[PDB]
Amino acid sequence: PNLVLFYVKNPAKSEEFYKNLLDTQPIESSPTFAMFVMKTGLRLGLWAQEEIEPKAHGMELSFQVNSNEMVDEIHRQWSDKEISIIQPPTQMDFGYTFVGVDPDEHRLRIFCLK
Repeated sequence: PNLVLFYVKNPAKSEEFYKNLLDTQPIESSPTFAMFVMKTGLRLGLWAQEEIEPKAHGMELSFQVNSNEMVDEIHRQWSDKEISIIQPPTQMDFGYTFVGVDPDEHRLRIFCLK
């Protein structure tokens, strides 16, 4: 479920960098997003900076969950825990999502894919 998200200026060029670095093909690529999955299991996404909401000022630690209801449930838990939230549950083009931040402004995203 875990996914490291890097904001990138150009997903096409970033994807080539990582394909070369990792000597691995991305499992998915597009003009706006590419995803690499490590044999070890770590998942790395490269996401066009211009596509990010909330607007990007350079990465996120993200958690993929099973349904929109699970997204809402975690949102409730995080509110109860007093975790700063910078984007409430929202229908984006790729699915349903919200984002919090830690005490050092690292973004933490929960999402369920369409």
